[PDB]
Amino acid sequence: RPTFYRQELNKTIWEVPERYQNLSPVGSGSVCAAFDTKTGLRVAVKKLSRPFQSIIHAKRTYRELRLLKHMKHENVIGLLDVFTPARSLEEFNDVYLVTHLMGADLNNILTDDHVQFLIYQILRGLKYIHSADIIHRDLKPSNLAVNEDCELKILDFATRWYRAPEIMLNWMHYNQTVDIWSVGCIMAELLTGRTLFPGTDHIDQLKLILRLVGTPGAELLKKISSESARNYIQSLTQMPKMNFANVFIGANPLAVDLLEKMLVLDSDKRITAAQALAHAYFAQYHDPDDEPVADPYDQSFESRDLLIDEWKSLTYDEVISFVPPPL
Ligand SMILES: CC(=O)N1CCN(c2ccc(-c3nc(NCCc4ccccc4)c4ccc(N)cc4n3)cc2)CC1
Repeated sequence: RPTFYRQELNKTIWEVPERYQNLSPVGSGSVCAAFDTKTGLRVAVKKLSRPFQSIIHAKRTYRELRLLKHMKHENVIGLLDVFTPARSLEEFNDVYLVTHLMGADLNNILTDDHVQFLIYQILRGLKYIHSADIIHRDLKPSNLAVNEDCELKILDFATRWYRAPEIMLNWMHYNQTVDIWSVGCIMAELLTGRTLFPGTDHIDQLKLILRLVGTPGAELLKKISSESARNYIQSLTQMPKMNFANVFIGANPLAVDLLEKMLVLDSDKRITAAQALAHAYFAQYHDPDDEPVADPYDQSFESRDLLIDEWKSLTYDEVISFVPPPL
């Protein structure tokens, strides 16, 4: 067991191993930048807020730790460390997660060669995440961290602007390509400097999407199980799919083509992350021998209904069994 030291930061007491120095608040649970004396690198230390106050929080804490412990990929945030000051399960109340400090998010931060490299890395990270049967579900520029030489990592598994239309419309059985929709929205915004679909609410959001991609055809309508959803669709004035070359004028034609394959209303026909990596737009980065998949991820706990102290004990287990990665 390491030696801890305590301090007050903003309104919170932080108790962390002496390993971590120079704690400096970055955001509010709450995050501090720190200096990792073991590695010489800067890290982000997140202190979770009320991690076990309810069943829902307890399961969410467990879920976040399990996910972070699983991710081992250059384009996905991974867990450098996890610790608690508690010496036993009985006094276990606080959880700290340690990750690489990334420079800035993509919302803060383009040339076509920069868009190529950034979207390539997102898709590389998504191929990995999707191969574990994990769906990010909330991809957006603020969930994409980039450092100064344009290396990107996905973290944190308006919001609505990047959300797949089948999620807006409340479909229960959506697939992993909801994330590809988000990548398409992000890529469009990097190419044009403008939010693709800046809807004011959920109905406006769908109206903006349908203006670009067109109203569903009969091929899509015959797969829609909801009578109300089918009628809503067939009630709107049919819009033709717009020609993407017209909308994204002057963009690299290969980028227009990939956007056409990502921003498809029918998610059965939307391109996958693995397929997108092989698209000609990424010709100078694509390496099928260096786009790895993930180990299988046991998601069975999602279907379980447990007590607060049970989720809490399972989380404690995962803290104790954590093995730091090689330096
Ligand atoms: C609880 C409740 O009120 N519900 C009403 C809506 N509802 C619903 C909504 C969408 C779909 C749905 N959508 C797709 N895509 C959304 C299409 C779309 C079209 C216009 C505007 C927004 C989304 C699909 C795509 C492929 C596929 N194989 C099946 C698809 N299936 C299914 C059920 C069921 C739940």
